[PDB]
Amino acid sequence: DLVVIGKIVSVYGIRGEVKVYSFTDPLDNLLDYRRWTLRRDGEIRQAELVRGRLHGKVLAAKLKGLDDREEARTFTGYEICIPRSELPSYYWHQLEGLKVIDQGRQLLGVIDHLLETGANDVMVVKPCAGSLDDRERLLPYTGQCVLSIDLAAGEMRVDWDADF
Amino acid sequence: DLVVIGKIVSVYGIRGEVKVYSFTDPLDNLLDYRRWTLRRDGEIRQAELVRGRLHGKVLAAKLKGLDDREEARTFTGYEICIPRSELPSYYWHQLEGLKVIDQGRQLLGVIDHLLETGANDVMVVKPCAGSLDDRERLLPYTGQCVLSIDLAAGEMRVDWDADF
Repeated sequence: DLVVIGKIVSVYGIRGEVKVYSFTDPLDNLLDYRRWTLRRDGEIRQAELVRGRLHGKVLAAKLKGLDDREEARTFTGYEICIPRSELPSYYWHQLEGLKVIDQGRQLLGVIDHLLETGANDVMVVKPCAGSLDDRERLLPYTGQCVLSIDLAAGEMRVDWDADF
Repeated sequence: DLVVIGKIVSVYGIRGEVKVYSFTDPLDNLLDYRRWTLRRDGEIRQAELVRGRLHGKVLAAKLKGLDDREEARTFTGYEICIPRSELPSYYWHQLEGLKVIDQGRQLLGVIDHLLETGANDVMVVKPCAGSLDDRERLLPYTGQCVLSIDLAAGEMRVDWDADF
């Protein structure tokens, strides 16, 4: 009952961080799991996430006791796993009213409501008085799109083309 | 029990087609539903899809008896709905071995297997002898990514940045 939330694919920098693709929704949610079960070719192994951040749409992660680029190379190809049970088992109504802001810092609007679609949920983004324009938009609730959600601040960071 | 599979957002051309965002996975799967239940501001209404196609990541759709741009404008803002029950209620093993080809026609590889992630499933794309390069890739199984799947042909069309 191990599910895969990301994968270590290269190194980042020379002080031992690794480059990681994330499979979580929001994208940055991977950084909320301190205890990484790494698995490669049925070789299992444990790691602790000290800290990390996004660089575009990939992540850089600092693992405890991994302090140079050369040891870090050897982490390439490890799936980052966790027990099924450690997943939540958000509400739609918690996302309503969040300001939606694209990677260029443009305010696209506020989430008015969500739609069930038979695949990913869609967020209906309504323009407001400070919005970039007048257009309603419909964004998929996935990590390719939703990068970060801060409920306390009322903000969401997304990767989305405002022309689209 | 109506779910929303897409939305009519503008007109396309002058012969009465409409421009449609799709919420289906694969993106083009919307074109497989002939009978559209259109809903706007709790005003319900029925439409028949004659034919359509993708233009980039939006669709153009021809509806029966909608034959000029000016009537078509009045369709703007209709959600395209279907009964919950008309959704399938693919197998992972059916996607294995499909050739994965990006919007520029580059062969990224074949799907080796799929991963359960706690959010969208991920496709592990392995390079083969005709692949663009040597790199394994990990693509999200969503409509933002998967545009078209043809099992009989053994091909899948995706929107994905091969540099990523």
